[PDB]
Amino acid sequence: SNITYVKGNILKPKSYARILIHSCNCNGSWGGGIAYQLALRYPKAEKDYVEVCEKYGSNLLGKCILLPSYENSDLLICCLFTSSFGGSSHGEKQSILNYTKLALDKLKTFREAIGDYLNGHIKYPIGEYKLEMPQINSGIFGVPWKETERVLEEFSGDMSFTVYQL
Ligand SMILES: Nc1ncnc2c1ncn2[C@@H]1O[C@H](COP(=O)(O)OP(=O)(O)OC[C@H]2O[C@@H](O)[C@H](O)[C@@H]2O)[C@@H](O)[C@H]1O
Repeated sequence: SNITYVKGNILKPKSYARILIHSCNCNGSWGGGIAYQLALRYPKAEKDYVEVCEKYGSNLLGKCILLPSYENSDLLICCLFTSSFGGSSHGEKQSILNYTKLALDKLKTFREAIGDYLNGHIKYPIGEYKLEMPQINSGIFGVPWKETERVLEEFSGDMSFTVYQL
């Protein structure tokens, strides 16, 4: 009910403000998949992500951080920390699903009021940003999308998501 599916590339530019949500490891590696593409296009955001990983490490599991893209004042990046390591070393799919839930709940709480890096680089009220994501967890982390979907649909009534399908 709160999910809208779009087929297309989430990184094609849009004219409206949005938060790009994606699933992250705590090892400072935007190393593959969508994270690699964000690293190529938003290197200052990658720097912030790496600094947060250096400061907190796997203590970040279940949290999210909102980062400026810096290249586009219409785009913020929301990192959901759902696994200690990336690539083949990722956590158990049950763990990733539960940290996704916990991280999205912190984002929900923030919008209703994570934002330390936004100070000075957020253009609009946080509620004005659309929440968009690829099919997170379903690639390098291997979690069947339908399981993450149930996590997304639990936030029905508080948050609406646009999910890009390639
Ligand atoms: N521009 C893109 N646009 C839309 N969808 C995309 C795009 N790039 C990838 N996708 C799709 O997004 C889904 C998830 O992408 P992954 O990168 O594999 O993310 P995830 O499964 O959640 O694993 C996260 C892990 O990999 C890295 O992204 C990250 O560093 C983390 O360690 C896959 O179906 C993938 O094909």
